[PDB]
Amino acid sequence: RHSMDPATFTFNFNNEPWVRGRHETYLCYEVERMHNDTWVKLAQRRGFLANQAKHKHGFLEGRHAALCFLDVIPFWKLDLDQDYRVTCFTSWSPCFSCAQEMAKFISKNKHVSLCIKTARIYDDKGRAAEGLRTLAEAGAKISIMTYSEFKHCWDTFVDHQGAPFQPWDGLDEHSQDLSGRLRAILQNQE
DNA sequence: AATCCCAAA
Ligand SMILES: [Zn+2]
Repeated sequence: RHSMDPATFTFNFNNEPWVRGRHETYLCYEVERMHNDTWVKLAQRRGFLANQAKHKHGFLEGRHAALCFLDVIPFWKLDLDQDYRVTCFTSWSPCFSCAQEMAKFISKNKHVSLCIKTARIYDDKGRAAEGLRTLAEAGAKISIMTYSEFKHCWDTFVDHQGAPFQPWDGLDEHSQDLSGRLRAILQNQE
């Protein structure tokens, strides 16, 4: 569908750090090109997707959202001569294995600056922290989604039918708590 | 300390 279901958005992008029940991953993405020394939004290079769930017919092994995203980039046929900025708004941050695959991609495509903005930090059974450091080392800009970024995704990716963004309880405090943990992860303190 | 986990009951 063209726009995300609002209940799906609200459920999946809730940023209570230790909340239960989020066993899917959603990813919104947008692309900019550097032109006349400023980033310009590519209107048709944006969208959203979810993970291919384990046991889904036609993909019984599943496919994480980040991988599904890297899968669409070649079809953009990005000019190998231009600089691009690709921003992903992820409900869960990348697992170790998908962090490594994203790090390989930006190592191989130096004309792409990747920004990952995540609602929640995915622990990956203690393995994600080193994955995120490795992704940052490769040049990705990783941050915790804030109020204005949730609102941006509501306004521009969600099928809101005119309804304004309604922040959930604790959004800012959750964002700030996650930002401290992300900094600790990226500084190798966690 | 552990919480939490692109599910599994
Ligand atoms: Zn993954």
